[PDB]
Amino acid sequence: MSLIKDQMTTKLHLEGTVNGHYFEIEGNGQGEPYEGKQSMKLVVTKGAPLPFAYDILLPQHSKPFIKYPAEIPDYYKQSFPEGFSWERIMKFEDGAVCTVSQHSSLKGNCFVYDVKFHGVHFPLDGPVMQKKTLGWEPSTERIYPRDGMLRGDVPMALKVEGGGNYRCDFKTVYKAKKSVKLPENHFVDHRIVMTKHDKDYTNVEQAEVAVARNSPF
Amino acid sequence: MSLIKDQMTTKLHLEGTVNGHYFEIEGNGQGEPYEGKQSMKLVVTKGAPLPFAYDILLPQHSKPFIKYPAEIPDYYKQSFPEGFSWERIMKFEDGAVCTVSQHSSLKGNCFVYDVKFHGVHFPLDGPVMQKKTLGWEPSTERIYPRDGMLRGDVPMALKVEGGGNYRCDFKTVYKAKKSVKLPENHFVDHRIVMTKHDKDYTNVEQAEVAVARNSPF
Amino acid sequence: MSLIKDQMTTKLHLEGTVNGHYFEIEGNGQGEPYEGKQSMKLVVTKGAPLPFAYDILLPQHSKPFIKYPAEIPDYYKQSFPEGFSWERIMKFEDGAVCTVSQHSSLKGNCFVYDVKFHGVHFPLDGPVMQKKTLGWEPSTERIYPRDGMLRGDVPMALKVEGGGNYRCDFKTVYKAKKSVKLPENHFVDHRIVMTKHDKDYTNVEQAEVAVARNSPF
Amino acid sequence: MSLIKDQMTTKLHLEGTVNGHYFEIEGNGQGEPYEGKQSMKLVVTKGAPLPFAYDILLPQHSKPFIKYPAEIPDYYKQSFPEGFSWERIMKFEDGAVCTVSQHSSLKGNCFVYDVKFHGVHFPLDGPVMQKKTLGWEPSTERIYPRDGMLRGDVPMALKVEGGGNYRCDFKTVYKAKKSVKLPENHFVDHRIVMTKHDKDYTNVEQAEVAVARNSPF
Repeated sequence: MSLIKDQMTTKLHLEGTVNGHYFEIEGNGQGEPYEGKQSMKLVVTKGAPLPFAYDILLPQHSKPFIKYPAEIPDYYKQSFPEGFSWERIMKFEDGAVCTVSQHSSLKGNCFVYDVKFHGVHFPLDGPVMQKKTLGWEPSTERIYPRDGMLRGDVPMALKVEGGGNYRCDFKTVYKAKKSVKLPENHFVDHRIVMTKHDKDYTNVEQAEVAVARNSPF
Repeated sequence: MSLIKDQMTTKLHLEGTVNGHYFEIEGNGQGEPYEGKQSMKLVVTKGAPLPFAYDILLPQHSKPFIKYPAEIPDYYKQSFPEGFSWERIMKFEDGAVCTVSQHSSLKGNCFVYDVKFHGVHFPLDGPVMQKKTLGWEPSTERIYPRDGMLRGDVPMALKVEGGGNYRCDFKTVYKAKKSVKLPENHFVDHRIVMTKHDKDYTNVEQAEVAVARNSPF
Repeated sequence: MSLIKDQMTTKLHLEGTVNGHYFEIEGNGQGEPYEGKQSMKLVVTKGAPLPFAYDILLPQHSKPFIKYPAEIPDYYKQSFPEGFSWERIMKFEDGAVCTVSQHSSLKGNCFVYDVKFHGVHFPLDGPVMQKKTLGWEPSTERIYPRDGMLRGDVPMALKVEGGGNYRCDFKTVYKAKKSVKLPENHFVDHRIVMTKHDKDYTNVEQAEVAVARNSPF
Repeated sequence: MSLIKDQMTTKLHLEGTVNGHYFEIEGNGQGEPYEGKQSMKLVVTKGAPLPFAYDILLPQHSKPFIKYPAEIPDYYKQSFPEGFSWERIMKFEDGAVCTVSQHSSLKGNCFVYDVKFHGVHFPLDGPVMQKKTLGWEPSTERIYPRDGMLRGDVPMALKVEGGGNYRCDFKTVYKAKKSVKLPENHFVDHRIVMTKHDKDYTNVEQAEVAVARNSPF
């Protein structure tokens, strides 16, 4: 049994291959699950320095930290202690594709994250391989039940040098390891920021605010 | 020169072909452009009764009726009197595709809409050809400048009999016929409802509320 | 009843809208249905001069003219006299989409073609709107039965100025108006050429060779 | 320096995650590079028994074994001894996506393959998770130069129980580690067969024939 506390930690291990380059990342974070706020500090422990834009990894580093109104079932918080998995397809407008798969567990007051990240077909002259990205725009994700699990659809946008953007469609499927009450269609408004980085992004800190809601009308 | 009034009318002509079936629709509507509210009454004048779910047409029937905060440039309202065009790709999760193209002009206090609608690859046993849809869910559309024009990305969801949904990605490009001040990235929260229909949807009434905003945080 | 002759004519009417520009094309052609060879002469009768690359239209101008080995059922030839319809999605690598829908009938020794063509999201600086295309490469289309009808999948490539290419995925569905014997999986090797054009492509002649086959091993 | 011999061996290591399930495969094979023929024997060494259709892995297990006519440059054979990498996107018609990335080297007369495979969004009731596949159909892949590298586009089809198929678009990019002469547009006709398997596919043998060609006309 689990009663998620108003303060919880995170621990993350990510294995990635992007444009054939292997890397590993170790994360340690903290947040306020009921407030929809969290931060994480990350270290590239294998494959540094990364030859691609670190920004593509930010949204792969924590679904228990969404502020859910009492009226919308909280699929993520209800899954504990057994937890859940998620899988994501990232379709960039220049033909690049990432696939992501993730397991979320709970050890004491620490959520434990195990991530696989695979990125292919990044154009060598593109914003990702040329490291010309400048963080994600805020987003609104549609969350809805399907096939006894939960899906999330969000059109994402990376800021790029020159002041334009670079679009990526996220399709995510979230799977509880135990029976939980499914919500109805709703939305999550997100904002993810890289708060600090060293020169080659081997050391990064990032934060997210995420709040669930119904349509305003 | 144009000063859009707090009450304006709409007039629409749509030509469509879906799964090889030709049809035409005539619309007459009204709304409050600065309040983000409008309604329209439609008549299928050629190709009735429609052999497919009328719901796929609802979002092709009016961008001047978005409530824009003073702080976000209103691309649509600024385009008048010359107006704008839009083009949309609708990618359904069962492989069906619609393409839409539209011209918007202004005659007196009446916006005039001229629509081309093309739908292909609807599965014969699918919710659209089997008329098992039950209206659109609310949505949040990302609006952002690109290539001197405006784009909108929104993951849409049709309710279907049995209580599931049926997803459609909209990609829209909006093109002013004259120079206008482009906004920055923002969002439009939408809700579109079919308020009334006769038995075979030859006579439909529909309404939309649409409000532009920045991220809440 | 129909016995397709070793020489047959074609007559075509196409209505199109590309990047919001309306046009109509009238075609008259001829070929050798059992030899897989045909030609057609086309006139842009409305919307001339076309503001986009004519090449995108070539493959929308004739499935009875495929050389079918006796061992593979000929879905197209068997459909006559009632004929068939087809619908196509064209996904270009720069995000442009065309939808195509078509009816094929037979009047005497003349196949009669009625086409709807809709093209959206062509980038204004792209090879199509900048008329920098230099014809299609040859192709191999996979033909296979599904849902009591016939599908064709072919990765197409347009030659572009500078000597590169520009890819387009075709997904086609072919629907006989009467019961016919479905083939098994097979291939059609194609080559389509624009044999002549005037300066603004208002007058075009084109030819196709198409031969059905099994895998060579 | 390398002179590829008329008989060569293969050795392969693959790491995979499909629907969150980790596995590893070890391969040993042999073929006739100039004849376009090869075979491989595989062992699932971690993650056995696989909970998904083994068929999705067959085309990730060898580009030096294509019969190239003298008139078409052989990008793969020319890359040795330094070799090449490839990256693939597999888009299934039911929304599942695999990403694949690969390094090919040469040690003595043995090609050495190092593969990463990531599969997400396989529907739990789909042919892959329900192990209802019955091998790949033959295919024709378009091979063409882009961005100083080589691309391959092929619409693939998996046979499924009941006698239908299940389509997957492959987009592959091939990157030589050294300067080589690029070919022009051409085709590769393929046939891949699983020649033997034990009950849970922990032990598999497979073979491929692949021949490059120009258009027949």
